[PDB]
Order: sequence, then C-alpha cells, then structure tokens
Amino acid sequence: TALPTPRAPTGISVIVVGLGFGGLTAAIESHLRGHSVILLEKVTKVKQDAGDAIVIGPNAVRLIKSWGEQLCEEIEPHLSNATHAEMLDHHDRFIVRHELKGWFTNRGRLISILYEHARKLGIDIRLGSRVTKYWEEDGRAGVIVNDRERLAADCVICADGVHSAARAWLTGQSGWANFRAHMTTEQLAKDPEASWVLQGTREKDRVYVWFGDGINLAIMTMKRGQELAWALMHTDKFGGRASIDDALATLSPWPGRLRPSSVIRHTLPEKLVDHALIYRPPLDTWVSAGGRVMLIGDAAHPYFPVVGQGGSQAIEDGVVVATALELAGKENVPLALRVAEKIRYPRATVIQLGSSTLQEHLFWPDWEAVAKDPSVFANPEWILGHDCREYTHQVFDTVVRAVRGEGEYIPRNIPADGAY
Ligand SMILES: Cc1cc2nc3c(=O)[nH]c(=O)nc-3n(C[C@H](O)[C@H](O)[C@H](O)COP(=O)(O)OP(=O)(O)OC[C@H]3O[C@@H](n4cnc5c(N)ncnc54)[C@H](O)[C@@H]3O)c2cc1C
Ligand SMILES: [Hg+2]
Repeated sequence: TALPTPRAPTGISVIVVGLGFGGLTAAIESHLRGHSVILLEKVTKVKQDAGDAIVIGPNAVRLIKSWGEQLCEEIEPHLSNATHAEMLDHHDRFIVRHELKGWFTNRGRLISILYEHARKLGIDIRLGSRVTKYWEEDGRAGVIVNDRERLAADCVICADGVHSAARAWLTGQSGWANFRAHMTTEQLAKDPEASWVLQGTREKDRVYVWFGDGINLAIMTMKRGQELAWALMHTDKFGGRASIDDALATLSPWPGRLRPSSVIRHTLPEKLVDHALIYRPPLDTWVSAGGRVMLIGDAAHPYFPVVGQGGSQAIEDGVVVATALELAGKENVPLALRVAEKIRYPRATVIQLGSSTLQEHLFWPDWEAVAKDPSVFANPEWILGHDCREYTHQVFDTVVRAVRGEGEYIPRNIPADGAY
C-alpha cells in the first residue's frame, strides 16, 4: 500500500520536538501505531543544501520502506551512483579502496520527502514553533512554543539535535569542527592542477577521502561531474564564520596537499560553512525524573561522524519509542519510555563509544599496522541486519519485568563482548 492506514486510536497523545531524522520517525511511526501526534519544529522550511550528502544504512532503509511503497520511487533520482571510495593518506598516497543495500543521497532532499509523506498521512506538523521551557507534572508533560503558547501531552519526545535545550533541562548540568561546501566544476575544469578530480566523472560519481595528522577530508563528485561537494573535519577551529583560507591553511602542513587544495580553493564564499562539532559522553539516563520526557537521537547520543549511523540510530530510537508506547498502553506511558530506554541505550552507546575510538584510529592512524593490513582501515552485520521493531516485540515483556525489577535482561541487539 502506497499510504498505509494507522492503527486504531490508542488514546496516547505525543508531542515530538524536531523535524530531523529522530523527530520525523517518531511522529510517523507513532501516527501509524495509533498515537495522537503533534510535531514542533523551529525552522519554517526544510533546509536544502546540495553539499550535505549522507549515508543511510539498510537497518534504517527497511524501516522507512515500511511507511509506504512509493518512498523508494521518490528517493531513486537522488541516490548517488557512486560505488567505491578511494582512501589516501596525508601524503596523497593510496591506502585502500572501500565499498560505498543503503542510501547514499542528500539530507535535505530525504527530509523533504519524509516531511511531505508525513503530511500525506495527515500528521499535525507545525513549523516555525520554537520549543523551550519544558515542564512535567503527574500524568502529563509539555513545552512552551514561541514563549506564548503552552502545550501538554502524555509524553514529550525530544529530538532537537546536538544543541538540545531539553538535554540541558533534563540533566540540569570538544574542539572539533567540520568544513562543508558545494560547488559547480566549471571554473575548476579550467585549472590543470585541479581538473584531475573530474576524471571518469561522467561515467559515475567518484569519492576521495584523505586521512592523517588529525585531519579528514572527503571529496564527492555529483551530476556527471558537473558538481562536487567536500567536507573537512579538523581541530583548527579558532556568531558564525567560515573562510576558505582557514580550510587551505588546515591542509598546508600535509605533504600531499597539492591535489586536494587545488580543488577546494575554487569554493565560492557563500557556499562554505564551518560548524563546530559537539560530542558528549553517554548520559546516565534519557528519561526525566517524572518519566514522561525522553531524549532521542543526537540529543541523547551524539556520534563522531565516522560510523555512518547517527541518522539510522535516531530512526531506530523513534521506532522503538512508538512501539513501546503502543505495547504499554495509555496507563503505562512512563513504563513505555523506560522500556524503550533499556532497549535502545546499549545499542546506541556501543556505537557511540565505537565512533570515539574509531575517531582516533582515523585521524592519527598507526601507519605500520595499516601497512600490514589496510582492509581494517576503511559496518558489521549486527548493526546493518538488525530489525529494531521485531526485536522490540520479542523482548518487550522481558524488558518490562526487568524495569519493574521482576527479572533480568540480557541485551542481544548488541554483540556479546562487543565494543563496536
Ligand atoms: C559531518 C556529519 C556527517 C554525518 N554523516 C552522516 C551520515 O552519513 N549518515 C548518518 O546516518 N548520519 C550522519 N551524521 C549524523 C546525523 O547527522 C545525525 O545523527 C542525525 O541527523 C540526528 O538527528 P536528530 O534528529 O537527532 O537531530 P537533527 O537532525 O539535528 O534534528 C534536530 C531538529 O530539531 C530542531 N530544533 C532544535 N531545537 C529546537 C527547538 N527548540 N524547537 C524546535 N525545534 C528545534 C532543528 O531545527 C532540527 O530540525 C553526520 C553528522 C555530521 C555532523
Ligand atoms: Hg527504490
């Protein structure tokens, strides 16, 4: 069915904050499971950036496809035809060639498709609604919208990103930045020191990633070589500000700076951003003291962008929350959030800690171990082949007994003796 009908009304009212991957998933899955949903987002429109490429893992694709058959046909023209990424070191020397189902596509174009699909389902989405001043009573929780309107519900699902005000409220208590840019390759094609990046681009999109000396640079061609995007993770970050001279100065110490610098120096000033990255250690809890406010997504577990699972885990967060609310019922909303936390926390934390350790291995690699084995340098099956919704149905009763103290719970959505 291109438009699935929701289950019978469960009587549970849910307030979702954020139009990201966590918020949209929480709203869509909750609506289809019978919950009464309102989604609050501060922006007036989904931001569209041609240089914001993202990878969605198969564990999240299968969840998205279950919301409607047509969604695959909508994303198909926006999927990259790139198949492999060429990995080089900071001397511009080849290391290994890595692959990359899965969706390698544009962020804003995928959010727009999911947002339009949510409106076709009849979900109450309210843009231009800035949320703050979270509050909680016995039996209800809520927010304040635009400092003029009070809203209340059975629970509040906070997916407001890394800069979460809800996390600051719930808790009460890094130096990394990321350049990102998009460009058209007309002027770059006239530079012989930079025209190399257009080689074989009409055939398919090419991906180049450089690692070393605390810097990561990725260059991705698009549209038969007519456009390219790039991203640069670094610790040289000094209102907002972005300058191409800072990106070039970051690459200056590299012995193999010539080929990458010759490309990115053609970036137009108005198409370059330099955002600070936010990482925090795993939280003690995602659920408020009263039990009716819960953090999901980046608000609960920000990752280092090297695992390609931040959006997928935010999607898994929203599906499990909506599933636990359906299985618990109206009179056990606090139990539902505690159950979803105990299911999700081990899986999201293993990946969170895995991104921090993998971050060290990629920005300051042990080149002697990489020389003897580069295939390790470049995601396992316990992540990609997982079905969060079926696992939640399988262990829900066991987790309820563990939350109420009746029994034990062994998490099996993570590998035994598992680091990442
Ligand atoms: C450089 C980089 C590369 C990445 N690459 C990938 C990748 O390839 N694959 C992948 O899966 N993940 C990737 N990620 C991670 C991914 O971006 C995030 O994990 C994911 O977007 C988290 O979603 P979210 O819903 O939690 O938050 P967000 O997507 O950040 O959404 C937060 C939303 O809440 C809104 N909001 C904030 N405050 C308020 C408020 N007070 N009231 C109302 N609304 C508010 C914001 O406008 C926003 O729409 C990457 C991250 C980075 C930094
Ligand atoms: Hg498809």
